[PDB]
Amino acid sequence: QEKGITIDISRKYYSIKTLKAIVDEISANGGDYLQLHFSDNESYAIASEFLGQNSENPNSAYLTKKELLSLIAYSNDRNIMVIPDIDLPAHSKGWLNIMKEKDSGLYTDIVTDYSEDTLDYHNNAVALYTANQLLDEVLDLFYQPKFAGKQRIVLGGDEVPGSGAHQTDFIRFMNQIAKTAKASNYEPQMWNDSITPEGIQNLDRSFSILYWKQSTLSNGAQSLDVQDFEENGLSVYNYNAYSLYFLPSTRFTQEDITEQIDYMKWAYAYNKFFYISDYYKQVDTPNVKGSSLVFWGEHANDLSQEGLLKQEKPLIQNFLGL
Repeated sequence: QEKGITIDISRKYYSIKTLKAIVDEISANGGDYLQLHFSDNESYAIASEFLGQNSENPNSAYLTKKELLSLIAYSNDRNIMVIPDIDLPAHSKGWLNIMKEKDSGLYTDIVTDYSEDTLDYHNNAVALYTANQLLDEVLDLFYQPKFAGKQRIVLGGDEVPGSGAHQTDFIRFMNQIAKTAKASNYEPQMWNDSITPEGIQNLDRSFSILYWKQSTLSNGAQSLDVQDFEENGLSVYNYNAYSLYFLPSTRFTQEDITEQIDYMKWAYAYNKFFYISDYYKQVDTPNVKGSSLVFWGEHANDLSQEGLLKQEKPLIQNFLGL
């Protein structure tokens, strides 16, 4: 049973010092991985040659290449694998908006008709070609020889518009970017929520699944659960959107953080998943491989770096102990 911490840096800048401090806590407590969620609607938060984010000076928009590589090395030195999390096709407004500036011709050819935040996953060649360039860069940057044959990448797949009604396009798109990952010897991962019973039969079985919340179909019916992923030979990680999602904010006191700990102490188990009918449903299938606490950044706008650590370090310690 692996344990990970997931940090959203797309929504919130963490300095290299803060991130190494977090890695220290992970290390001190026996964690296995740090998932770095760096591409979302608000920003693409690491250096990128493809996107023109080439500054080698620290800044407040993105980690430099040297900072990032340093973070990965620091983690690997403590036997902690770093998992890139780049979100496709949706949650893409950060990098798409860069493409709109950098090459507006190409932008028109890759963006969905009605969602500025979504790449055209509808059988669009130029869109896949563009995404693959960006993925190639990521898979290279995140290369970790100390974990060859164990590397994973999160490719997104959450909250994808049109996916219920165009599931065939969606699954074909995810399978295509999974090939890219697999060609570099990475295991591809995606969130659970946009895969429907119609789509699962066709999803590449190399995928493992980050299970945050059981979906409801358009029509009202309950969608895939962990047992359904089991039946399709798909491994699952518990990312329970109640017990394992936390949003740091200056609106919290330390006593509020203790109540969060107290809550997580009874709500969290590695195999208690967020089902429609039961928020902390214990599932005992053999395809559960671990769990992650996730720190989303939407509410962290003017938290100081110290304040980030004040909230996060206690929650990391507790989670990695339970």
